[PDB]
Amino acid sequence: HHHHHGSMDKNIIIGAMTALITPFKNGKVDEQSYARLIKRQIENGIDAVVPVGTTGESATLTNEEHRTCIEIAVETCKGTKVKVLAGAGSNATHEAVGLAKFAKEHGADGILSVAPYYNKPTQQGLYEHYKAIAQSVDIPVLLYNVPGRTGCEISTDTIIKLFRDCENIYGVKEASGNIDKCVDLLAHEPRMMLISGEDAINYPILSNGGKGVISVTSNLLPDMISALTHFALDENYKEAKKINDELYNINKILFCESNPIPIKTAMYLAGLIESLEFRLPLCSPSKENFAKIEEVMKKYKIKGF
Amino acid sequence: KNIIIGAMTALITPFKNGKVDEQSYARLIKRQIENGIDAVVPVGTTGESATLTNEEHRTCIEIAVETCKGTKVKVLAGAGSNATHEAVGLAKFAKEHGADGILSVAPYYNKPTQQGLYEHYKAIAQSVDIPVLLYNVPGRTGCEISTDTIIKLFRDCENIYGVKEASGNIDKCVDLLAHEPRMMLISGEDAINYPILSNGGKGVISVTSNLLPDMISALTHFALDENYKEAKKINDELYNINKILFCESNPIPIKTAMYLAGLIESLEFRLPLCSPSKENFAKIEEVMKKYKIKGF
Amino acid sequence: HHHHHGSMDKNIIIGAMTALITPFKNGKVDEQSYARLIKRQIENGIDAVVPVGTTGESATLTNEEHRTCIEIAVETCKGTKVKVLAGAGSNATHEAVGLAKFAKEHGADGILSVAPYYNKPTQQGLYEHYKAIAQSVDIPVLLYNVPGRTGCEISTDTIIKLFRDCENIYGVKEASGNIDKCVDLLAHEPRMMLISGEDAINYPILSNGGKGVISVTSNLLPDMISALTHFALDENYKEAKKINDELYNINKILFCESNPIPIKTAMYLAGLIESLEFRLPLCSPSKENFAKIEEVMKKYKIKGF
Amino acid sequence: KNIIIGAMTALITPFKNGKVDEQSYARLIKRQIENGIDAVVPVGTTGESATLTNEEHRTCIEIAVETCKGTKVKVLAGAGSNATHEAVGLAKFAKEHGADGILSVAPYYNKPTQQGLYEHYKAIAQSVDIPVLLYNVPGRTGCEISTDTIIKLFRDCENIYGVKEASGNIDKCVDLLAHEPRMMLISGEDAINYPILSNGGKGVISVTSNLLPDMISALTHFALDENYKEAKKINDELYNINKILFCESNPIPIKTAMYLAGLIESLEFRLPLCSPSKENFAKIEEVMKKYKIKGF
Ligand SMILES: NCCCC[C@@](N)(CC[C@](N)(CCCCN)C(=O)O)C(=O)O
Ligand SMILES: NCCCC[C@@](N)(CC[C@](N)(CCCCN)C(=O)O)C(=O)O
Repeated sequence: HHHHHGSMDKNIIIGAMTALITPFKNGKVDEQSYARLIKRQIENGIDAVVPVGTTGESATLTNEEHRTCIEIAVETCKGTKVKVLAGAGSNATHEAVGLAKFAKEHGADGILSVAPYYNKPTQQGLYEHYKAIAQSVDIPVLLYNVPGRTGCEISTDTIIKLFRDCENIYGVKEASGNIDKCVDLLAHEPRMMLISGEDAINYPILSNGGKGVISVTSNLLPDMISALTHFALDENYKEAKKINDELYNINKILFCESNPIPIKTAMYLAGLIESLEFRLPLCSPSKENFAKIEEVMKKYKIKGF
Repeated sequence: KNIIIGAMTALITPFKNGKVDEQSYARLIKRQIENGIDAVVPVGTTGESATLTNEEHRTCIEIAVETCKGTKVKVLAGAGSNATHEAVGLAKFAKEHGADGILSVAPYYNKPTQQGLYEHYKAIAQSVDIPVLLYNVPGRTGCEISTDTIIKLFRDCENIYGVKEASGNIDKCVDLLAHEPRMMLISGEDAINYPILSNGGKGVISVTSNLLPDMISALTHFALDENYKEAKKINDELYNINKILFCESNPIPIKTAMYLAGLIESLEFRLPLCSPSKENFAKIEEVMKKYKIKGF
Repeated sequence: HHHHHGSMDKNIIIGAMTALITPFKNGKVDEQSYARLIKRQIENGIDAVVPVGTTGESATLTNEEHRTCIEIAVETCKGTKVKVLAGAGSNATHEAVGLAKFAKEHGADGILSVAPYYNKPTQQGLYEHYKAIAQSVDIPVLLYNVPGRTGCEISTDTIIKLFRDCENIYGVKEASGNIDKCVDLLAHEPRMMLISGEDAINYPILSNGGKGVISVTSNLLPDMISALTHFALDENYKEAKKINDELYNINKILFCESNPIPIKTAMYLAGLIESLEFRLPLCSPSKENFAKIEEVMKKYKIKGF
Repeated sequence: KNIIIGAMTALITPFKNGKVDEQSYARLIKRQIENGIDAVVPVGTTGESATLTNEEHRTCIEIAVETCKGTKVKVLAGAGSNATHEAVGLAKFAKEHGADGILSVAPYYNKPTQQGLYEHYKAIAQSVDIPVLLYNVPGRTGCEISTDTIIKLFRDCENIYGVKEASGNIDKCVDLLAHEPRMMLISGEDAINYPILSNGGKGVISVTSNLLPDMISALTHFALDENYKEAKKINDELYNINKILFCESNPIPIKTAMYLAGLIESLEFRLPLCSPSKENFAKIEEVMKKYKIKGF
């Protein structure tokens, strides 16, 4: 137990990553359309898939359904280059550690663990929470900071102190709308993998040292997000910003309403899923926003299966 | 409509070596009964509902039911969740085991729309035949239940009868009670207990009640008897402890206060909750020296 | 110079008070409609008038026009019970002290001085700013806290420490949407006059010890606001809340857009002023909000001249 | 369109016994010229425009004009106001006295609507024939200039050519430059200087430039020559001073820094601005020990 973990060997999960929607069909999860949807991601240059995130409706899934979609994501990318960074966060520490051990023993390449929501833990509670998770598994741990949906914020000091104190934790996914914090993170701890959780600012984050994205827009346009990320990591910022500017219109209309309501609306209107099913308290969008998503979608080339 | 109002307590959940100490829970509730409390709210956010298991959540509702059997005190069990099928299961859980009503927090983390909140609460209301009190706490859920959403649920379902506002928005409480005066507005913010009940509010769901149940009971009962002079004097006299109980995220400071008053054995939280800094630990006991803490 | 000023003799300006709109006619100020508009306030039970506030467009008036409307407000209430609490705040201390000395030497009964805007002074700068103003005049000083429009907040400690340290400062006008701060102020310093700057919460503030309001809705319905305030100060809270609940609909539609754009729209549609003139960067409201204000207005009885 | 871009400095206004010390102002600007600065912005928010008189505002624009005559450095005079007739008078003020352009802050205190901002800036643009750069700082004005409002002003008036964003909203800077790529996006936030110019920004209006003009000039010129590796290294190396210069409201910390570097005689502000606490006074000098401060 030491504080000098930053430059030791860390396994990382970077590149273009996708927060997978969870398709539903007559109350259950469409396990077969789930497999089809990920194969589409594999064939479009995607580097990793994130099952059961916020886009996958982690709140409304049961413990037994959460398990099925981690196993399916692992098995469709077996034999391929694509990695599985499974969502295993929870607002209870015993729940987040219990999910982390499942993902490790079932083939996941890493885990995404969101900051505890609703109960608003303190900075010492956050250290304690993630330290228990990191010492529970031997696979990489990527923090997820989304203060607008959890009520909590992982301090830059906590993120940097966990990076140095834990040997699995190697970075964070920032959904903060705070580019200042992204300069703060990479100017004081440049050995960390800063990941974008906001599609509109995918490129500005990657131009300051970011090493990957966990996209929601990826669900609809995996090829374009794949090109944007790989252009930036190849230090080809002119072409990476060219893609980023052309994606802004769809990057924001996919959040006209709370994620993942608009993105599943796009996939229904693009024929990529049969039915427009959400699980309450999520519901189909307003009739005005339904028309707004379909209008902006006509300006992009949607790849099929 | 059947309603549950008055001075109510968001019960802390005492722990002893990692497990729920069921015997101190009953003891702590008996202290609430004997100090003028009108109802108890088991396993809310103050009760650490997030870190409890599904099987521990049930036992603490059953313990509350049996400790108030034969008394005037009602049991308003916490049954909220960010998944509607989970909240409907817990609402049906409380009904079959003797609870008089349920408190249901707005879904957290997933940020439902106004239409999602409507269908979320309607599904809960269609699961039970006992009153349902909404709970709006935007600072911890990321979403807010519109005044119109609250009013439209109040009129469409016969169990939904009010809301427990923890918003710091006195403007919203005039909006609610000027357009729907039959509604029971309950305070979820101890510092503004009097101003809310001062505009037509009919009860509180207190965190301070845990430590000073007699004073919070007096504040509420004075206001509903329209003795606002005496109800406001207690509110002004409680402001110092009402704010130091949130120096850190609830329920970290109040569980510290009850440990320093000998009312619980151990200062255990369940992660990601933890004991406070010793600087805030010293501040809470200093504020406690100015108040009269009722014992057992 | 001492810290024990709280219980010494303080002159106060309380009751129902009105932030007067400044009518314009072909670029100039309508000095004659200004006099007419205040006489309407006098004849409807109003206790005091606030010339050249935020509702009077203090930002766009010149120094010479600011002067004229303080003199006119003083002279139309000469011989009457109505008091003049002139607006004399500014983001520069030499400007706020210069205006305070004018109001004193020209017949004002007190001054309203807003917290400095734009330059965001610190709490020590705020003490310093108001202490210089208070020691410049011998007439009462009422602070004005509106953090949503200045970028600054007067700490409860600063307001209480200025109340005790200054012999003219006797209270504050809170436009904060923070009822917690109104419990904070009156629970630690009950000898202060807490004034409401938010019409929707006029009664809840008066029920916790508030002693008056500085209303914008007063411009249209002075009689109803006059009844609400005097009912509360006579401890008749049932009838004061009865008025407050019936005023909520107009209390909020008068802020569909930034004050004082909606309130002058109401007075144009009620025939109380000839022309709908603002001074840039203020402008007439959107055509949709113009219809919204007129629709809600039909449910109230508008007293004429 | 004529544009004013590059590394720019929001000039502090030094005072000496209550009056503007006009001789140190010229001296401080000469230091800016000789350290690679492209333009100077007199009497902004960093220059204490609020507490200056109308006659002092003019002299500090004229001093800036004469100190950069014969040099490559341009003068982008501050001419914003919350009243449009005042801002048009100041815009016409700068034009008749040799300024190359004007910086115009969004109206403060009175919170104009999006239509009000449009007519506010159009009136300023129709008063002068030199470029006009908008200034959006929502944390100090209470209002925000919509991306569409900025784009609609850019296309309708031939002097308006960009905006200086002090918003901490990198999302808005993608919105602006993806829908209007001919626009000159200028940074008004020193900490995010590189990420903004990294997305197509073409200059900065710095507060840190006052103390370290050579480093800020190098950061900007590296980025526009597309050497983002070297431009980002300077940005990461400046973060510590970029944040301690806002421990208190600007320009209180930076005026403290220049006093501790001997570059100004007296640490005078004009009320309601005042010297910082000695705790923050000690913190600013500690951060200064890690940077190389260019002298005269
Ligand atoms: N995907 C696996 C199921 C978890 C779903 C859950 N609703 C559970 C959150 C929970 N901690 C459940 C514990 C219930 C005990 N009261 C909660 O806060 O309700 C969430 O994480 O949001
Ligand atoms: N009602 C009397 C005229 C004041 C109008 C003024 N725009 C002036 C604010 C001011 N301090 C004026 C000083 C101008 C010197 N640069 C400002 O910030 O512009 C305001 O107070 O908002």
